[PDB]
Amino acid sequence: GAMGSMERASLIQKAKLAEQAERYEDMAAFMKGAVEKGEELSCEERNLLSVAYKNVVGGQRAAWRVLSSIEQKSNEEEKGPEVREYREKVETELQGVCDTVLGLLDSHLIKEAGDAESRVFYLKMKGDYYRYLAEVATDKKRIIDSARSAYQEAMDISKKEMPPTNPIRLGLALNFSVFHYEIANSPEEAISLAKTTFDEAMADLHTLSEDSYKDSTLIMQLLRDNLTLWT
Amino acid sequence: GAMGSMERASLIQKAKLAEQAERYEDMAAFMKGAVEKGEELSCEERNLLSVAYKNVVGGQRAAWRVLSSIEQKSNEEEKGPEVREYREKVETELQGVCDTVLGLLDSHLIKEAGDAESRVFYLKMKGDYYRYLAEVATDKKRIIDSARSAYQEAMDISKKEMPPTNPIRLGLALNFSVFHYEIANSPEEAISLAKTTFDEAMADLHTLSEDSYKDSTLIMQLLRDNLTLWT
Ligand SMILES: C=CC(C)(C)OC[C@H]1O[C@H](O[C@@H]2C3=C([C@H](C)CNC(=O)C4CC4)C[C@H](O)[C@]3(C)/C=C3/[C@@H](COC)CC[C@H]3[C@@H](C)[C@H]2O)[C@H](O)[C@@H](O)[C@@H]1O
Ligand SMILES: C=CC(C)(C)OC[C@H]1O[C@H](O[C@@H]2C3=C([C@H](C)CNC(=O)C4CC4)C[C@H](O)[C@]3(C)/C=C3/[C@@H](COC)CC[C@H]3[C@@H](C)[C@H]2O)[C@H](O)[C@@H](O)[C@@H]1O
Ligand SMILES: [Cl-]
Ligand SMILES: [Cl-]
Ligand code: NA
Ligand code: NA
Ligand code: NA
Ligand code: NA
Repeated sequence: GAMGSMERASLIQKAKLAEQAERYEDMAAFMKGAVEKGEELSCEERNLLSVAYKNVVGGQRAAWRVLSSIEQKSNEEEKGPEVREYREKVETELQGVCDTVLGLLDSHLIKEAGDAESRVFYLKMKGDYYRYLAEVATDKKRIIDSARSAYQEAMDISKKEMPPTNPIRLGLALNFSVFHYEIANSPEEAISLAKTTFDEAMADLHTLSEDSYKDSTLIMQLLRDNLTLWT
Repeated sequence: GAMGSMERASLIQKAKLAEQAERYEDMAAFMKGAVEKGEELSCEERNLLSVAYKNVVGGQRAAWRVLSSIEQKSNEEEKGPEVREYREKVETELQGVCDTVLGLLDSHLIKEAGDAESRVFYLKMKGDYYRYLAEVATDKKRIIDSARSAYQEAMDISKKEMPPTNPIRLGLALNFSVFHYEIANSPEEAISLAKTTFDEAMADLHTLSEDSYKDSTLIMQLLRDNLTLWT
């Protein structure tokens, strides 16, 4: 790989610089290089990995949605193949990034993660990137099943090993509920998961750390925001 | 080039789609392909070209400024070569984009542009991209002279052939005044140019078209904003 000649510590340092400069493609490349050094990632390093790729795919998803919207309208004046072609171009790029992330998770990170915090983190990521693949799929069924199984394994571990207000547990439940509502045609499951997650976190807030209070209350607010939209 | 197999009209269509999707790197590549078909660009097509590359280089400049700021602080604890290396990486990418734009202007567009509107537009772009090169240069003098000479030729034509409220004339004067203030160590020239430009546009506003009123009043407001900051 192009990062093979750079020190692991230098890759981490440059990932943090790329984050400050909002250079997320660079940031992802540095963190991919770090993962490929073969050592486990720390808590801080996992966050760098997830933020980098979340921002890269987030821009691709937003662009794909704009183009798909134009395409669907155009099939409601004929203007030729260009809209479809360019949507397909963005879609292929998006799929390539998802495949890259899923490859890192499957080749390096999930196998070696034993602590609940790392294992749930990586399984959530796996569910997230299969979900992004599902959004553009038309073996959609197989991709949806892959996302569900990854989220479900993460859920089983998080409920057994983490308190209800743990930010990773909360963010996993948020995204799994969105999967149910938006992807899997299961709005009732989505609502039930979001409500039980929120309610159980409320009663646990008297154990929540000052250092994670900001993250967890934010995610709790996103759960409430979705419940208000869905009900 | 990679766009050589695509119809000119398809490249223009996809540039407009890329703009709607905020995919400016794609947008620039499509417009570069269009320019390389060898035909002159229309007014609308020139705007697509300039917006695409302005957004690409704008993100590079913002990232370069963040990294340079970190670098300059670090030379006020030693942390090794990484900040300099990554700043150099972004800088080289930025210079490559500027060189690409300047190459398109010099190989295709400036020679064939005879109408005042196209010729002033392209000469302004030439000044702009030399200015972006000057911001990171440490043959800085030669680059600064190249920007000044391009802006000056554009200024001479615009005052001879365009009314004072023409948006291209106004935007050229805005950017040349910023060049004087920020690049060329000539704040008094910057202030004088901005003030005479603003004053002469005010007295011409009774000829300004309804269709260009929005563009010109916007640029006039930017001139006033700079005058307020500078005085
Ligand atoms: C490594 C350095 C950097 C700067 C990149 O870290 C970024 C953040 O990383 C931790 O937050 C993570 C985190 C957040 C929280 C919600 C950000 N909170 C706020 O906006 C509060 C208002 C102030 C969103 C991210 O996408 C990130 C890394 C991702 C996930 C997500 C990861 O699923 C695989 C599960 C939940 C959340 C969990 C993992 C959260 O714990 C820190 O705690 C935060 O301070 C910090 O901003
Ligand atoms: C081709 C399609 C697209 C959508 C890309 O066009 C974009 C714009 O292109 C023309 O505006 C150009 C223009 C603008 C104006 C100021 C945008 N105005 C507003 O925000 C008003 C509040 C509503 C900034 C750009 O960077 C662009 C293309 C660039 C320049 C600049 C080019 O130096 C080489 C000189 C001035 C300005 C001149 C050239 C202006 O005329 C239109 O008139 C605008 O409607 C339109 O938004
Ligand atoms: Cl395409
Ligand atoms: Cl680097
Ligand atoms: Na090493
Ligand atoms: Na077409
Ligand atoms: Na043709
Ligand atoms: Na270092």
